[PDB]
Amino acid sequence: MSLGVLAAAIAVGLGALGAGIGNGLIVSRTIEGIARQPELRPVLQTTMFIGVALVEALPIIGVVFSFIYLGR
Repeated sequence: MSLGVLAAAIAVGLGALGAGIGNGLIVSRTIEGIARQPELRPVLQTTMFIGVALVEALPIIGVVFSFIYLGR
């Protein structure tokens, strides 16, 4: 309950924003790797959608951080 913590809420949203994309890219990396298989040929499509969905975390989280400032 202060201003300092507030900034922490922002620095957090910004951290999970850029970090999030990385967490989604990391998972997407391994996800797409499994698709590399023959029986997992269709998995590629699943990895492609999972990647984009992960990109939706950039703006999503970005909104969170912004919301924090507003005071949540």
